[PDB]
Amino acid sequence: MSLKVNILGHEFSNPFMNAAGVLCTTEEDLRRMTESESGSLIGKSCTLAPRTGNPEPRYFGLPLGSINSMGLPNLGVDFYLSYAAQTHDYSRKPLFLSMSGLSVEESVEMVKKLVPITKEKGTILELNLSAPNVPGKPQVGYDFDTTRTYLQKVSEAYGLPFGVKMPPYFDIAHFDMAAAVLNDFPLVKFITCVNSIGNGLVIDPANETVVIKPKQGFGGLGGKYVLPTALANVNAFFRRCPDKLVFGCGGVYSGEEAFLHILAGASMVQVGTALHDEGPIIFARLNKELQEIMTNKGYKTLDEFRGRVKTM
Amino acid sequence: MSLKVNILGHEFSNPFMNAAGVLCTTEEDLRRMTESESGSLIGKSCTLAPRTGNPEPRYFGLPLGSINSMGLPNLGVDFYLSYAAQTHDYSRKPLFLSMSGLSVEESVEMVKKLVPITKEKGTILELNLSAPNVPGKPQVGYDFDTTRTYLQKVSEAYGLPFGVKMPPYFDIAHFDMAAAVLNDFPLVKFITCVNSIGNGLVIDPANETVVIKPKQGFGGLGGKYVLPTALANVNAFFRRCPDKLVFGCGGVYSGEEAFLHILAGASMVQVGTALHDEGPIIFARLNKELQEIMTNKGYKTLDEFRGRVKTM
Ligand SMILES: Cc1cc2nc3c(=O)[nH]c(=O)nc-3n(C[C@H](O)[C@H](O)[C@H](O)COP(=O)(O)O)c2cc1C
Ligand SMILES: Cc1cc2nc3c(=O)[nH]c(=O)nc-3n(C[C@H](O)[C@H](O)[C@H](O)COP(=O)(O)O)c2cc1C
Repeated sequence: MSLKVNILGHEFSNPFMNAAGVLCTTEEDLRRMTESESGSLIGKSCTLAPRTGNPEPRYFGLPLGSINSMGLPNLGVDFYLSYAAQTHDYSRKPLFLSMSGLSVEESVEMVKKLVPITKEKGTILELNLSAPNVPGKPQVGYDFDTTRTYLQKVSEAYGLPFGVKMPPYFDIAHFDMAAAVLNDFPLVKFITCVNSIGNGLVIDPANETVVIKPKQGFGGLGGKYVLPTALANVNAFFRRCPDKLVFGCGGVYSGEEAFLHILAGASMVQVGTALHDEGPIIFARLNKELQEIMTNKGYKTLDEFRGRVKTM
Repeated sequence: MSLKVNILGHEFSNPFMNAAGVLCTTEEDLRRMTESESGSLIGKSCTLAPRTGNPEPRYFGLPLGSINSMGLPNLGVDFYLSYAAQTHDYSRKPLFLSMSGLSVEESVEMVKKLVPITKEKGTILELNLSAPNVPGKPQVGYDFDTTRTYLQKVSEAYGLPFGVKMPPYFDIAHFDMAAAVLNDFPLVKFITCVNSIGNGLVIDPANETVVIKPKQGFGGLGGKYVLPTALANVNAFFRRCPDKLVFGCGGVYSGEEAFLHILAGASMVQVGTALHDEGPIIFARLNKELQEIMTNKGYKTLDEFRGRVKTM
């Protein structure tokens, strides 16, 4: 039995990694992810300069998941580049870096700095097109003209295979429009579906008050809320972008959800809210649970069922 | 305490009604809604000609809500107009009709027929801009140019106060854009937030198969999945459209959820998945539970706390 994944020139021990933003902001965070049983890890979505993010409280755990408006707190691109170049143990597992400049000009500058490190170390880029908690900045993925600009400029500046973190789409027309843009950029090798369901609102009935401070309580939803949306996006892009990989992100708490993501077409599976709740020990549990499901169904590899969801 | 709502010249006994599509397709359905303790009712989203809708299975109840791809099965506009004109007991409660033509032309033809019945009986129009389960028909509400056309032509053709059923939005820029369109049409007196979270996917791990037949398993999500999205949309439009009412729809299972909707700014509160689960007895329960919360908090009327959610 094997959870191994062969993509992007690497052998991943298993399909699991952290979702960008969870357990990956500091050196200590990244150490714990590297020491975990995860198949990979991704750094916090970074900007050209450091950010401390939004005021508190900006995170609230829910029965059915989480709401957050973190506001992209990060140590700046130079920190994560230095981590990728000097600190990270590539013998343990491959490294992704998430980059989320607040303009195309910022992104271009950032990805240019990554080029030499990708060439030297093999660090992988995930371009974030769906940061929903920065006041005054719309999610790039919801504007297909802006998305096309970003992909053109980053393709030009970076010039190596990279991936994109997409916001969730809720309309067949949007899947079609999104795929049409993505399919025009051959350097986009993977699509991560999905980021948080943006701009939800949670109110405490007792004090009649919102539970987070930023943006009048509006924040991104994660966890059990997002699983059906996540599976739909994974499967939609799996079918619409056959020349690209799809990574699943959203609502993974168990091997069962991981199995569903992979069945829908996911190559790798990212874990956000559940990891925030449980800590990096979750990866050991997820490996065991996924292996259990496969044993019960008589599958030896992930390849036996990846993307083999049945329709009626 | 009083649950009464006084809007559009009508007295509503309480803020509760069915969500369009649930318990409102047939004459018997509408009878049961009229007999219930609900403050109002709305007819199934109808088309110019009858429709039998999508093939089976097209509905699946979930632990956390529902997925459906009904495909607007309805008896045609003539049936609902006849119900509104001849059958409905207006002494029991006011009636809304939902109209969901698959083109602006169809919608215009339908609303023209309603005009004399509105004038005579006081039937209220909810124009559906968010039908997500018709193959080849995108949700109108996600195209602001198309939305503007619909509101223009329907405003002209109907010429009386009406409301709109909106799809959920997930970006602040979209709230701004939607509100800019809506605020140009003074005849739009209410906004219903929200329709289903469109195009989710549920997969059964046992048989590795999607749970509904239409559109490769893709269907609208309702129930516990949608509450934070619903509250966000209600509050966003409550603040952006001060010349209009907002109706809340999504994730109502209890008086507590109803309270949150009203706190967010809802005038009426619609019940979909929970009503499908429980039957029209739910309306008696909802009245009791909301009265209890208001008694506990010392609120004499809904107007004491409507839209008075606190931010930090
Ligand atoms: C605290 C927190 C921080 C996050 N930070 C980022 C981030 O920096 N970049 C990003 O692309 N997504 C970020 N996300 C979104 C997650 O990567 C993920 O897409 C989302 O939480 C859905 O997965 P889940 O259901 O497992 O939580 C963050 C989510 C949380 C809860
Ligand atoms: C079986 C079913 C049929 C529906 N039919 C319609 C419809 O005809 N028109 C409409 O605007 N919404 C329709 N909806 C959406 C609901 O009106 C409502 O917006 C959605 O279910 C969210 O509310 P809930 O969380 O209480 O279910 C339907 C939903 C379900 C579950």
